[PDB]
Amino acid sequence: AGGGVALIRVASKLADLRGQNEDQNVGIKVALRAMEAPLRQIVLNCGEEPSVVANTVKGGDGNYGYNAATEEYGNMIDMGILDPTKVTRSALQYAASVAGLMITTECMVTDLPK
Amino acid sequence: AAKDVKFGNDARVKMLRGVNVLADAVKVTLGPKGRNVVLDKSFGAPTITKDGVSVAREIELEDKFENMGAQMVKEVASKANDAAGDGTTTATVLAQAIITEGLKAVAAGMNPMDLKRGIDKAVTAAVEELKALSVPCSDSKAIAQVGTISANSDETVGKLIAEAMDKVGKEGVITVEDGTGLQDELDVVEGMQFDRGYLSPYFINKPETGAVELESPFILLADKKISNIREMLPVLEAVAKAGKPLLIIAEDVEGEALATLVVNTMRGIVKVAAVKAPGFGDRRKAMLQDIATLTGGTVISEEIGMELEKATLEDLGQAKRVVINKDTTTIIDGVGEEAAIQGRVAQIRQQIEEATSDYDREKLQERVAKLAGGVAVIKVGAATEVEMKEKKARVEDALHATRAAVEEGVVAGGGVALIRVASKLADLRGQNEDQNVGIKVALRAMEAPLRQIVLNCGEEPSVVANTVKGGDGNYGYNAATEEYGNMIDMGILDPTKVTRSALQYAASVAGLMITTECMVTDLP
Ligand SMILES: Nc1ncnc2c1ncn2[C@@H]1O[C@H](COP(=O)(O)OP(=O)(O)O)[C@@H](O)[C@H]1O
Ligand SMILES: Nc1ncnc2c1ncn2[C@@H]1O[C@H](COP(=O)(O)OP(=O)(O)O)[C@@H](O)[C@H]1O
Ligand SMILES: [K+]
Ligand SMILES: [Mg+2]
Repeated sequence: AGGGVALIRVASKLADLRGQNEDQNVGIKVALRAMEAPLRQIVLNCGEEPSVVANTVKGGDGNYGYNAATEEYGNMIDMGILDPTKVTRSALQYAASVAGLMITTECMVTDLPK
Repeated sequence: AAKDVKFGNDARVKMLRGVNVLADAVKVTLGPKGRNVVLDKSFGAPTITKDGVSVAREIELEDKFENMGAQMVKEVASKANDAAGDGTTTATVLAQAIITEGLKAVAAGMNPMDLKRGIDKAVTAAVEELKALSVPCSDSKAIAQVGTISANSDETVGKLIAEAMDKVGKEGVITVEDGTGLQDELDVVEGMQFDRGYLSPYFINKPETGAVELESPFILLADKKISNIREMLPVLEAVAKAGKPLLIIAEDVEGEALATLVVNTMRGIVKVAAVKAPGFGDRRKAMLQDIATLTGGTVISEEIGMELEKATLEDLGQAKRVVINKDTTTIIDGVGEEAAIQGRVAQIRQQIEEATSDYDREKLQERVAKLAGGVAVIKVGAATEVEMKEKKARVEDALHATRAAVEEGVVAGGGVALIRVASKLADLRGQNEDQNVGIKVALRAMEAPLRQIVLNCGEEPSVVANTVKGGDGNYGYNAATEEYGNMIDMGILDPTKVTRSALQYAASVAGLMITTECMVTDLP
C-alpha cells in the first residue's frame, strides 16, 4: 500500500522490540520513530494535521490509509495507490546505511577555504 | 526625551513577539509534567521555581516594543496571583491563545472593537456556565484531593492541610514557615497566645522547663505605664487576701515595681507574673479589650475615667491556667459568657467586610482566630535551602487552592471544564459577523490549557483534545498515568474560583491588546 502506510504498519508491529543496552534501546526508538516521517510529510504538504491522520491510519488495519488527492480515507488498494516492495525496502535500507556511516564518523578532511 | 512611533502591523508583530517570549518562558511549567525555571538573583543564589507568576515577574526584554508587549501580558499573571493565589500559568496560556487568534482575525479585515465585544459576551456566558457546572467541596477527602493536586501530586501535603483545616476550624488561620528537620510537621495552638514573655526571669517557679505556670489566676489589664508601686497596693493586698495568683498585663513595668513584685514572689506572699501588652497603638488597645472580653474583666484606662488605685476584684478577669515562656504567653480556658465573645467576633467581622488592604484583613482574621477558632502553623522540611524554597511555594499554592475550593466548590480538572463550557456555548451569536468571529475566537482559545498540558507530557495535543471533546460529563485525560477516565473519580479537582478568575483576567487584558494601532516608546 502506498502513501507511506506500509512503514507505519511495520513500525506499529515492531513496538515491542528491545535491545541489550540502554543505548541500543535509544537506537531502536530512533529507527522506529523515523518510519512515520513520509506520511506525516505528505499530510503536511497537503495541508492537514499530520498527527490526527497518522493516528487514524495507525488505528486501522490492513491496507486502510489516507488518500491525499481526495482527502478521504479508504482501502489503499481499492483507490489504486501502490508502491513496489523494492522501492520501500531500498529507501529504508539506504537511509539506515548513510545514517550509520554518519554516526560513526570521527574526522573530516577538506581543502582550505582559499 | 525623543520618541519612536510605530503604526499598524509593525507594532502588532513586535507586540506579539514580546508576548510570545514571556508566554513561552511561563508555559513550560504547566501540568503534572512541567519543569522548573532557574532565575538568576543579583544578591544570592539562583531560585528554581515552577510557579508562573514568579517566572513572569522577572522577564524584561531589550527591544522596547517587545518589552511593551511582555509588560502588558504580565498583568494577567500578577492579577490572578493577587486574586486567587493560584492559576497564573493557565491565565497566561489563555491570554496568549486569545491574542494570537484575535490578531489573525484582525489581519483578515475585521473590526477590532466588535471582536472585543464578542469576546466579552462569550466570557460572560462562560462564567455563568461554570457557576452552573460546579459542585460543593466540603468533605475532608475532597479537600485532600485539591491540596494534593495543587502541590504537584504530593499526597503528604494534602493530608497535612486537610488535618490542619479539620483541627483549626472554619474560623482559624494556617501559616507556612521554614522548618528545622527533614519532615513536615504541624503544630496547632488552642486558646489565645501573644508574643510577650515575662519581664523578669526570677518569676520562674518551674526551672525544669523554664516556664511560669499559674493555676486559676487573676488578670489585671492595665492600659497604662506603671513605674511606681504605690498604685498597685490595693489590688495586691486584695489578691493576697484572696490567696490565688495574679497576672499583670500592662504597657510596661519599670524597675521599682518589678523589683517589688520579684521580692514578693520569692517570699511566698503573692504569686505575681508580669508581661507586656501585645501590639503597638490602636491594635494594642483592641487586643487588651479582646483579652478583657475573653477573661471577663475590665480594662483600667485613664481615657474612660477610672484609676488603678480604685480597682477591685470585679475589674480582674479569671482563667484556668496561664503558662508564660521566654517568648509567648498563653491563657487557657478563660471564664467568659459566650454572648460577649459572639458579639465581639461579629463586630470584628463587620470591620473585616469594610477593610481595603489585605494586611488589615489578615490581622483581623488572626484576631478572630484567637478569640474563637485556632491558629495552626505548618513547618516545611528540606535538606537544603533551594529545595526548602521550592517546597514552601508548593505548600502555599496548596493552601490557597484548598481555601478557594472550600469557598466556591470544585470542577473537573485538567482543562476539561473549559472544554465542556465551550461545547455548551456553541450556539451563541452576537450582533454582526465580527462579533460572531470574536465569540469563535474565545471558544477556540478555551481549549489551550489542555493542549499545553498534553504537550508538556510529550504526547499529541490534538488527538487527546479530539478524544476528550468526543466524550461527555467528567470524561478526561490523566496526564500523570496517560489514560482516560472520570476526572472526579481519580481525584483531579480544580476550584471553580481559580478557573473563573483565570478566564476573566485573560479575556480582559487580551481584548484590549487586540485593539492596538500605534505604539509610542523611547528611543534605543
Ligand atoms: N493520491 C495519493 N495519496 C497519498 N499518497 C500518495 C498518492 N499518490 C502518491 N502517493 C505517495 O507519495 C509518494 C510519492 O512521492 P514522490 O514525490 O514520488 O517521491 P519519490 O520520488 O521519493 O517517490 C509515494 O510513496 C506514494 O505512495
Ligand atoms: N494528573 C493530572 N492529569 C491531568 N491534568 C492535571 C493533573 N494534575 C494537574 N492537572 C491540571 O494541571 C493544571 C495545573 O497547572 P499548574 O502548574 O498548577 O499551573 P497553574 O498555576 O495554572 O495552577 C491544573 O489545571 C490541573 O487541573
Ligand atoms: K506552573
Ligand atoms: Mg496551582
